[PDB]
Amino acid sequence: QITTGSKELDKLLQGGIETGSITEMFGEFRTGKTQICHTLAVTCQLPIDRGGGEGKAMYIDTEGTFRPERLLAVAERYGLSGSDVLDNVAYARAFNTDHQTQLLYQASAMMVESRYALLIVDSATALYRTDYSGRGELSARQMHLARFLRMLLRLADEFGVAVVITNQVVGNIIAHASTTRLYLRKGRGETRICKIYDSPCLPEAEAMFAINADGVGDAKD
Amino acid sequence: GPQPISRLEQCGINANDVKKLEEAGFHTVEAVAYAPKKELINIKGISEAKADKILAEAAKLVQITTGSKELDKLLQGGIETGSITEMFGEFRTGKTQICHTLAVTCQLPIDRGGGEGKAMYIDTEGTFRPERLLAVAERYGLSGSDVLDNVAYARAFNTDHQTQLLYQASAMMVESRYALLIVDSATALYRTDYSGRGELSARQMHLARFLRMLLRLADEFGVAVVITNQVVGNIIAHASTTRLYLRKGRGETRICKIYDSPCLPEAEAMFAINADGVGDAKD
Amino acid sequence: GPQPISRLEQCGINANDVKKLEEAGFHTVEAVAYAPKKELINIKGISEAKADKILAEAAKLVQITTGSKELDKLLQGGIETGSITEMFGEFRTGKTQICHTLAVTCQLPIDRGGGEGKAMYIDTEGTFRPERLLAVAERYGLSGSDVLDNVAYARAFNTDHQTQLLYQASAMMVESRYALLIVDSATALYRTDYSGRGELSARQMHLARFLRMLLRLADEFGVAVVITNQVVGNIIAHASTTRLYLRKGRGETRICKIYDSPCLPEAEAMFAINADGVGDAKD
Repeated sequence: QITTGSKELDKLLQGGIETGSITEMFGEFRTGKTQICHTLAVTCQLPIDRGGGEGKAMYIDTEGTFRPERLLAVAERYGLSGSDVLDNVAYARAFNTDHQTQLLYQASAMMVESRYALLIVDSATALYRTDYSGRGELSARQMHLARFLRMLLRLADEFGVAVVITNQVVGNIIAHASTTRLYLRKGRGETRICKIYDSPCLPEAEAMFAINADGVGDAKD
Repeated sequence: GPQPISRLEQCGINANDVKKLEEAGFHTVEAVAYAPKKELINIKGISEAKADKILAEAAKLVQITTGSKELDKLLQGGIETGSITEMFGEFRTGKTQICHTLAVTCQLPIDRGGGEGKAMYIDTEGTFRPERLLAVAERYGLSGSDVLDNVAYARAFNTDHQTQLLYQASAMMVESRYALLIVDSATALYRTDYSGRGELSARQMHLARFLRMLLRLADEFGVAVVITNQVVGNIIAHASTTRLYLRKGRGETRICKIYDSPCLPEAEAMFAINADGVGDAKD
Repeated sequence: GPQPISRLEQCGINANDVKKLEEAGFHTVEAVAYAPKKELINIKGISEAKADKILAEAAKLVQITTGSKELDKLLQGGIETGSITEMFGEFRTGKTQICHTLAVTCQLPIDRGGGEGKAMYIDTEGTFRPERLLAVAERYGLSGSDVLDNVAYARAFNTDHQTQLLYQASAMMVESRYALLIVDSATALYRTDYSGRGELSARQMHLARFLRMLLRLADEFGVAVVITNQVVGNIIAHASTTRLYLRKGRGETRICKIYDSPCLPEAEAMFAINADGVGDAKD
């Protein structure tokens, strides 16, 4: 399992994020999502005995919120080489769903070509909403979203990777495709609350977590 | 004795309506001869006149070891063949491994705390593997391969597909003696499908008919029914004939309480989870 | 680079049909190399074959001081360029004097709490004066009279007039670097122009179109955006790169809270207002 960077959020997840999975983390804006993604992108490169997946992260950025500075701040927390981390977090930025899907044509081929522990498509649902903004586009946007999810699930099952998609509450097949779902909601200061909203195995349960120079860390207070 | 719905078609009901009865959970004349019209009318495409014809035509017609001896001693012998018993519990209580143990041990001689027949294993959650059963079987002295054939496995992603796997149980359980009927994380497909707060009444109705299906099947075939449930509904606390509470004791060692039972003593027992299945704790 | 979208005409789409993309709000190649199929098909008369040709042909081609050092320290240096800040909270709390301060200070070298460019100043409330910029400029050693032209001021009477000033900005911002784009009382016209409570969805989707112009201007040419909101929305929390809450402290003292930030902590700082703009709390 890959560490979220919080042992207590990992204990809510019963050992951390799962290699061979799709995860969706959701609720309001600013509820951990991008900082979880940056933390995972680094920590997945750790030994499995150290709490990683022994492999690279793809980071598909839908939004421009990707930062090498936040990757370096997490790399040095775990004594990882900063510049190798910046290369092992394979960066690609997309303003739209067709380029997001073209980056899954690249990533489903390219993930053969190194050991990857993770793939991130941060804020994926925002591209669907801003590209398929015409209300009537329901069946097409849902089946493009289902195509995208099946490509991510192919990546998860084919490479044994954890796969990460993030959602701001502002389509529902994400809940079916997600192996554990996290309803992340508001906390106090840079602290935040995690709830497991859905898993077929794990119950409804909760944990506090923190956003620091650590990346994501335990909310010891 | 039992009253199977395989008698209904020949009265005049078309086979695909009898299949809609089976796939909705009415596996039996013991579910359609003495039943309210509304329950038949609720089934997809079946009219009120077809419900009338179904009723008129049907009126022409009509203990297993958990692997822990200490938890079985709390159960005064183990899980009762021809009953529903529910275990509900905390995060990482290993509930699938309890189920894989019961799935193996139900095949044993009843005097060993057996059940002398197969298990169904309806899955919701993908925590099953054939390997899980293999490493369990070799403790109890069963053949691991025949144990897979004796633990009829399929996964559902939704409660209709899950109800259809209880149809597969209802048809196929005639071909061998089943001692057990597992639905692993049975409530979880209701939670995936009916997470929308307002849909709780439809979950309760679908789950109530599903709990009845499990009870009819237990009465029809003499199966124990084992259903595993999650601590953060109460319909299962009285649809089950006794309730079991699981908490997070230390390591793979889990505490069970008989949480409610006006017959079996409402006390506690301690058990471990192993590759060999559930066993008694050693310090 | 901010490369003009007009280059697409040399690639295969006809001249006037390429110019539809400027009218829809993309003015560079980089924006449309990263467009989707369906959003181009929302632009007037674009088919699947025109959209594919556009995407393929485009893909072939391709901190500012607030005036308070303590609020700049709270903001981990002050306002970033290529950004969207929303400041909200009670009336008379200083939002327009923070705007007059940022309007001067963005013209400075980044070293002196700067932004290295000219500023747009959209206003809806009419609380701007050229005379306010002068007393702020001389504190920051800027030429106050050039600050009156380096601030491209405009009032809007109504929401789409406010948006049409972003069309003027979108033609302008190709020509040379702007560091800032203020929109004083940005939300107030939506409340005067969609005042019935059933209209709020239309106000929010019109404000989302205005925010998409601000967003694509901020990425396509690098402006900081300063939207100010009156008090006495759920999409705007994600569109803003930080949210700020203001309230009245004692006398001329004002309180700033980081209400919502993606890396800054949600802490509080104490500031003041005088003729020179926003000062620190130095009573």
